[PDB]
Amino acid sequence: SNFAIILAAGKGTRMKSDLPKVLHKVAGISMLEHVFRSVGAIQPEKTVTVVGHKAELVEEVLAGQTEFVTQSEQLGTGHAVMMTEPILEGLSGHTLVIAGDTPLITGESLKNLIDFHINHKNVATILTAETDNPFGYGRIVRNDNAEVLRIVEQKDATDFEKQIKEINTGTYVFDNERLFEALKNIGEYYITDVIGIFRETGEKVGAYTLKDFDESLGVNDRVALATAESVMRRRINHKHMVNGVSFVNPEATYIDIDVEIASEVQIEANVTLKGQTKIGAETVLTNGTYVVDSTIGAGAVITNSMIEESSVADGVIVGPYAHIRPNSSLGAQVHIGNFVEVKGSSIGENTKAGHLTYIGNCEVGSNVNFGAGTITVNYDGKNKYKTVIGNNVFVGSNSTIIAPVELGDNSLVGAGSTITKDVPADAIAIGRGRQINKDEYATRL
Amino acid sequence: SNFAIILAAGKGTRMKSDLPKVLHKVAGISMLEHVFRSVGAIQPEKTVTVVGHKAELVEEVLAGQTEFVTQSEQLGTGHAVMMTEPILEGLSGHTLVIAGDTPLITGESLKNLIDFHINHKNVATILTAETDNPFGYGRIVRNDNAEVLRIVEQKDATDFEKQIKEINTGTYVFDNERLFEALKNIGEYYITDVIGIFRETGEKVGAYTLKDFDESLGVNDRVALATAESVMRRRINHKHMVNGVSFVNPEATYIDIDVEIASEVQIEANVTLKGQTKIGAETVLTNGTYVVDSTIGAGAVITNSMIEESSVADGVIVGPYAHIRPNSSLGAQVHIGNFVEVKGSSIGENTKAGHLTYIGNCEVGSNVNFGAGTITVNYDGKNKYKTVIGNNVFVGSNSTIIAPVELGDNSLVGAGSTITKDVPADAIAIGRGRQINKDEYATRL
Amino acid sequence: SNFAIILAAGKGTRMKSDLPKVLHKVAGISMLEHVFRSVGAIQPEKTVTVVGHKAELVEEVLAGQTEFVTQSEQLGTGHAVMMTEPILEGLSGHTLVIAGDTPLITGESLKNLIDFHINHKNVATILTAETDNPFGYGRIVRNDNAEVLRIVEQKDATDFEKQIKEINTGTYVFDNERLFEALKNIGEYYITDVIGIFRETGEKVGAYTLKDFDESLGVNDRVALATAESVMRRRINHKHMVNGVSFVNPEATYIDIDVEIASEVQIEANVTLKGQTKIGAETVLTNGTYVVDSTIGAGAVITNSMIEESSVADGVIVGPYAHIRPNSSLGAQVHIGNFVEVKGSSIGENTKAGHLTYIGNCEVGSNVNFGAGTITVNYDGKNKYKTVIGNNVFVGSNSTIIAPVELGDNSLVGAGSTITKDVPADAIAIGRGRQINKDEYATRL
Repeated sequence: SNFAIILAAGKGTRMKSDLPKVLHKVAGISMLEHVFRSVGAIQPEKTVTVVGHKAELVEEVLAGQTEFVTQSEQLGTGHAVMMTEPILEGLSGHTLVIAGDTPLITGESLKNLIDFHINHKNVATILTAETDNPFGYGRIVRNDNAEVLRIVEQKDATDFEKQIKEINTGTYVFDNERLFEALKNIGEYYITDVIGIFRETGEKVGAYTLKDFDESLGVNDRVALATAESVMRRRINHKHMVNGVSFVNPEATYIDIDVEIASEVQIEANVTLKGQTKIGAETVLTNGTYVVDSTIGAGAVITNSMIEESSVADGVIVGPYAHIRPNSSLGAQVHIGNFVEVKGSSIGENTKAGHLTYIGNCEVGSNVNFGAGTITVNYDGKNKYKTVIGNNVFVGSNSTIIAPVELGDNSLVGAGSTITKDVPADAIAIGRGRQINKDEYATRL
Repeated sequence: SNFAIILAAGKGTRMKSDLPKVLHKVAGISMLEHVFRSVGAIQPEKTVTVVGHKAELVEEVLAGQTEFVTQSEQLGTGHAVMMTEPILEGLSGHTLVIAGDTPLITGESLKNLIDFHINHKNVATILTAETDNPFGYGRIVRNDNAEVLRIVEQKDATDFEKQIKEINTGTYVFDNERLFEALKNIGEYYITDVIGIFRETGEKVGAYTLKDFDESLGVNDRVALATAESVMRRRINHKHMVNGVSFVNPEATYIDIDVEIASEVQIEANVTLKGQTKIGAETVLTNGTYVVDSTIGAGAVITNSMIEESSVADGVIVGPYAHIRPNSSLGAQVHIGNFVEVKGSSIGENTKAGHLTYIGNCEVGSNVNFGAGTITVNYDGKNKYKTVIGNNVFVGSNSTIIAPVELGDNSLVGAGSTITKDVPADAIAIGRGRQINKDEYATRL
Repeated sequence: SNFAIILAAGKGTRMKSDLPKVLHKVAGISMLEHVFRSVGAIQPEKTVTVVGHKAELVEEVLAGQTEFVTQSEQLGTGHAVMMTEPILEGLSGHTLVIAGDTPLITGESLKNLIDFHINHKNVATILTAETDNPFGYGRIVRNDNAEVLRIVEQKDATDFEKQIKEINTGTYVFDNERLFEALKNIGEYYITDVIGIFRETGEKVGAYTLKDFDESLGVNDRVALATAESVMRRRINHKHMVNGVSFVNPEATYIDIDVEIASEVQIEANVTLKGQTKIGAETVLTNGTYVVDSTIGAGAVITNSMIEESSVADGVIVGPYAHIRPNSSLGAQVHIGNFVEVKGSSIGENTKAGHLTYIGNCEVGSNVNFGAGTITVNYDGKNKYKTVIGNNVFVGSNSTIIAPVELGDNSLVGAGSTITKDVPADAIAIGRGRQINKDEYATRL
């Protein structure tokens, strides 16, 4: 039986933020979420998460996927662990104590932490790591037989102890029953003082050493937040590359934790993919493309464009400098060119809009052609209207389509026309001015 | 006499691609091409390239610059080298065996490989390298006199041999005659088994050690492809910096292998230069500028813009957010502003188009001024027409020029005009509507 | 008493530039300026800067903040220091000799250099550093008692001396009086030969060792210029992160030396902030945003946009792909959308311009709405006019406003209208064409 307690009560003053430290994001989700995900690797029978500062905000994040307990005042990690008492004391198993500000720790590492605690029948196993610059961290003191004696911080550290490279990551696995009993024995309570109690009784204490020290990073400020962003960024992009995705520069490409990318997808440097984004097979993404919560089919080419909460079928060609705003759909083989904005509209297959065009709140059929400079109007300073555009409609360049209006199938709008009324199918609509040339007049200008 | 065999038959399954592994690109050209380029450094009397998977595709790449031989089924490097038999066996010299998936290997290194093979009168010289993590590679076993005894992989590797840091790069130089005779002696044939034959006869075998281990990289997946991209990117940008080109961030600037850049050229981070692109002296390129197969004169400023298959004279100012599409020319001192697209058109010197304008299929003279919002129409849903614009023509803002039409020299198009007929020189053309004010009417809106 | 001499006479041939080497920029200001800034940390009673090549250009940079002396021909560092004679010889103190091509050297390091020179009563203290690749640099020879004997370059370096890791950074602190007297004793004069004179007299010579070797970088070419850019970039971004600014990628974000950023400001990768730029609290900046000499209030969101010499109040939402040109102001909560350009205009609070719009030379009130495709005209091929737009004016989509004109409060411009005359308050202005439908006509197209 395995149990788990997630520490997430500290405020994080070095962050210079009012947001709970653990809620700061890394590659899409909060640090707390990354921690919770690694936890499930040991399939915890019960999971308790200690909260404190702005408990409301935090509870919204992991609501329903773990139990909670509130900590009034910051009375240390010991008091924090004591809040888990009403729910855990009286259960046989291994209770892992992990902080929520260590996003890089992986599930496999926690499995390894649990397997070690069992294999060595320890009463308390400490996840440690080695570094050639141990300044600040508590050091793991052992003996000639490699047995873990005690953790000593830089307040009780003698010169001989000040050289120990093996440090404490602040992540442990304790024997449930013994843990809460030893907490009653111990100006703040430290979870580390629990090891002192076990020592007096000569109870078995071990230490699992993390292979990658950097995986133990504890985020206390934004400098470390960026480092977490760095490790996580590399991790994610590595996986994608193994999955058959080419990266011009995986070190400078920004893909969120939950983004899905098919094989053969080619991604240039400086591409941003955020939220619930999916990329179909063979799709090409160029430098500057920014996608938020969108689905992109296969064989599509997104050249330096921004796509938010929209769907993009296969064969779609977009950009450069195009903007696909929320609630839009681009049918197969649709072409959206430079300086074109599509907002809250559905675009049928093969429709072309290659230049300086605004399509807002429109239902557009297939094989439609938007001439450069076409503007659709839906707002009047109060109300929002809709326009229906049929299949095979040719919309003249520099035209203005004023909603509500419907352009029937195979309709044609003359260039420079201002359309206020419906255009029946197969009809042509013109509404501009006639050209008048005046000789020798450009001489007076 | 020096000979050369280029191995390029493997499929590369870890790539998760149907494209031949060696054809994957790095900084503009295929890995195979980078390899071929290093080869010519030893001026090979004859060059044979072993192919296999999709031989057609590969042959198009190096057609006419090297001989070829096809390998039916993947029967190992030994069989691959045996395909070179009909063309090489019976020649006196040094035959270099290099794989096409090692893009970073330089010509100077191969020269050094050939010079070592000669200076030491070896029958087989192995290009090796040292690493502190030799897991996977075959290890070079020597003796107390430093003589190369044999290569041992991780299948015959004893614990004492499992610690050797000197590994085999998979690149060799063999004595031509002996090579093909020893191949007849040896479930797949390995080019490494050839060294076993030489050992039995006590024939001289040496090893040239690469100074930079990373130069030996063998691309088997996209992770390594990106690493090659990384090394090659740095290499190219280093050269440019030595040639007098400033880089804000050479680690995050993407310049293809054959791009030419003059001195004093200033390049901000995140600039992309692809294909046959040339940059004149003192030209400034800002973050986001993307250039494909284009020539740019001196003293030009390209601010966050995209230029494809076009020519840009000196003093040209472009951007930000401008798009110069295929088959365009921008005369000297031409100014193209934000959200302006130029497609298949010639633009005379000093012509200005600073805002939200589309110029497609036009021949434009010098000193022309395109008012913001000017649209040129050439397409009607079937045909593409052309428009001629003379010198000193002032094109009114928000005007629509409908091809085929000609605006004579010093002509003027009134703002908001829709032009369908030619405008004679020195004439003015207007074709809009008159303004009508209605008092107290905006009260009912 | 502390004195200072700044060496800035070399041309820098490996730069392949006509600009004085020291004037090349790093994170906004010249290398020379970074040097001068570190100098003031020791509060120099008198500061002399040695110049030579294009002395005019250099003097403009540090004019009034330091004294100058010109060097006719390049006769070495010794001659350069001798130019300081007329102003310094005859003063009691410590004269620091620093070159202007070492931008990374910090003020704290120079303070430490001065404090060491005093604490050890040296006649000449040498700022040295250790590296495992000392090729090229002069090596600090000491003895069994750690006393500094002499500096030996790679021309007099014996094999035993060729292994010394401690090198000379080219930065020193000499006893003023002795310095200029020893210069008269010594085909070019070297400041290093001064140590030889002190040795003959057995005068005390020490060496302060820089903790960070990379801080000693001397820029001789653009490769090193980029490295300086790299260190300086990291330094600046580190400070900001400590000040509470989040960075997705501090390694790929470009912020000039004097930029000011408030806490809680969120900055995505690839953001550029240049010159005298200020960022208010909580403001969000996305990938591609480029800001030059501008002020941005709090809570603003700048999505992939370019803002030059302008002011942006709080709550302003900009982008993507927007261009705020010189001399503009955006009142609170102003919204500027994609492909919109604002030039030399003031925009009142809550005014919206969300699409393909050009606003040049306009004074615009609050609560104004610019419909997509709105164009303002101010140029006629000679003169520049101005337009006044009141509060609550609704400007129709695809309209053309021709200056000089005034749109009174609560005015309305019909979509597609070409406005040439003032529109009184509460009035509506229309000037387009009527729609005419022709049945079965789109059949012949």
